[PDB]
Amino acid sequence: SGFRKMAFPSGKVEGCMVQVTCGTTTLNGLWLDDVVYCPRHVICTSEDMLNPNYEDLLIRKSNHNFLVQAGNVQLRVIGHSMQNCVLKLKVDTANPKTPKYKFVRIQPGQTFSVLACYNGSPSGVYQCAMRPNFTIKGSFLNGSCGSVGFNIDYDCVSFCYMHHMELPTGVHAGTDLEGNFYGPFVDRQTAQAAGTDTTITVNVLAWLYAAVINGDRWFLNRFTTTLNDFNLVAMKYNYEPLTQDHVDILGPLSAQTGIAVLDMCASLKELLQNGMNGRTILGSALLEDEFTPFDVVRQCSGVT
Amino acid sequence: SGFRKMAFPSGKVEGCMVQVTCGTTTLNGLWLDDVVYCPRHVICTSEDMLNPNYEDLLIRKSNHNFLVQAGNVQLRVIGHSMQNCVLKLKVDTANPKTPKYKFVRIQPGQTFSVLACYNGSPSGVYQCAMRPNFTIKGSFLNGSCGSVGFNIDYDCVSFCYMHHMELPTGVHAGTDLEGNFYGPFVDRQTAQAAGTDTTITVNVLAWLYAAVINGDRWFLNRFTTTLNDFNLVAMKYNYEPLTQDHVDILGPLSAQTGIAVLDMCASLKELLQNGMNGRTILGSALLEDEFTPFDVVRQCSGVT
Ligand SMILES: *CC(=O)N1CCN(S(=O)(=O)c2cc(C)ccc2C)CC1
Ligand SMILES: *CC(=O)N1CCN(S(=O)(=O)c2cc(C)ccc2C)CC1
Repeated sequence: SGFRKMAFPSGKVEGCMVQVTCGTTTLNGLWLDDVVYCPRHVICTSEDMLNPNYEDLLIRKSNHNFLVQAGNVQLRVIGHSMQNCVLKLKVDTANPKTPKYKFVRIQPGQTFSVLACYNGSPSGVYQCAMRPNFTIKGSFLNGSCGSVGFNIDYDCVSFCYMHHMELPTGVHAGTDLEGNFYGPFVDRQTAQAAGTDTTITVNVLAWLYAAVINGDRWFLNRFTTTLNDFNLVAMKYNYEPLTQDHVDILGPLSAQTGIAVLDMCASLKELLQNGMNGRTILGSALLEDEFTPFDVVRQCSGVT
Repeated sequence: SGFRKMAFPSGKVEGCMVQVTCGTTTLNGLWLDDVVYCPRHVICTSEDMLNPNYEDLLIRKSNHNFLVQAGNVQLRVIGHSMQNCVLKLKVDTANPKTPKYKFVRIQPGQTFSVLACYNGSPSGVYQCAMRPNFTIKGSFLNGSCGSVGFNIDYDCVSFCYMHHMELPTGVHAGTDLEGNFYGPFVDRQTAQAAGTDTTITVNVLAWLYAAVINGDRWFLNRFTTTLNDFNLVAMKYNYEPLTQDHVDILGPLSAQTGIAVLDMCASLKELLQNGMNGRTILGSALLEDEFTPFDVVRQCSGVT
């Protein structure tokens, strides 16, 4: 029993972290086979970041300008290219610790683990979600860029995030490993505001299932609702509209608990309308929305 | 910017996890040099657990009864001994992935990372604290026992916890790596109730410093207090009495923020007396007490 915000074991990703330096800028790269992936803003001076022309900045950079270091051993760069907002540095050595891996572009509401690194060295691991506004709520200081977000399916690491940006509101923006930003964000120091941080309804419901499974049940009530009635309440409280797809995804948690998805919706409806009244659910005083239905099943069943 | 419940990178510990089976019971062992550490209740039938005599149960066990498996390779057991509530299984092979390590018995209020494992395979990593009642609030299913808690100082893993027990209230009890339980808990299926779960005052104050550092400042007020006045309020709300040692430990966060420890105490006092009034601090609706002052400095400065 017990339910905790859990990250994937970071070992397979730790073995892929290197340091990349172009001139005076140091950040993290991801070393997979004979390619090191890193944010293209490694080629910028802070000056450049107001309105950088990356193609033009890149022309001034040669292979030998990209200093790549795995622990205390230097990698030889034999090629470099820009793909969207990332650089791919071809090195002469395949990373011997390359795990089985995929690159996946995740949907908003999907969760992943971040290995926060500085100078290619891991500092820690935490769980994130891609927010509906395509920000993530991270812990990233100067030097953390190139830190990656990932899921693990048994032995295969699916890399979904590379850290690039902090918005003036202290939320985080970045790319998939093909260098395409999540949402409308750009690697430029400009006016970029996050849109509404909407709550991931399907994740809250999953987490309410996790609570019932782990003995926290005070918020169960005698009510039910409909998708359309619940969605009137979702709208008011800036929650994602709940769809039949979301209902279908909650099926297995429904089955195991014997609580109909729409009855749990009626519990969430009452919690939205009445608050927690100073009570807690799985050690939280607000409605947690960074566990997926998959995350709840995984943790509640002890998958490895 | 941003502040997250962060675990240590788990790689160094992942390389130490094995599976231990005695008869029908499978749990996790920790493989360091040529010794595998595991809970002694691996020798029990569920029947035994009502009132086990471990010395007498152990007499029936030989080296060859302890099946130790690192991934898909079997380790040869050449000796076994009971130290308090753990077994030490001597194997003929030093773990080649043994990191630099120490065993440390932590004090209540100290934090650590747990690598949750099942059948010697890592499922995930989360941050815990040793609670003042010597429980931890974990995520542990059947098969998770032998999962360990640890801190990392640069390259040295300090193992502080091995998971042994769930109390009927769904909180967790276990041992240091010398097999001594934290608190009054025993590896017997009996009436064991946790005492008062008191809030770690010094950790809450640290986390209030983390909030100010990361821009959450609405709870700062025009008041100060004294240790004795604050402690009257701590008593009422089941918070640990704040000591000059705690004040001294908060010194560096005091220095960096320019907020006197006792002024922050007055903010915490008002939050205890008036609640959050539906507001949040670093994404929380309650007062977080599982970050140490050390944890805040570490995360806020990007140590690796
Ligand atoms: C995330 C991360 O490590 N970084 C992104 C933000 N920069 S920066 O904008 O401070 C910067 C400074 C300098 C001197 C050159 C280039 C950049 C982007 C730090 C790195
Ligand atoms: C934490 C963990 O993995 N375990 C502790 C609790 N036991 S048990 O009490 O269910 C048990 C069952 C059997 C059949 C033998 C011995 C024990 C302790 C499961 C393991």
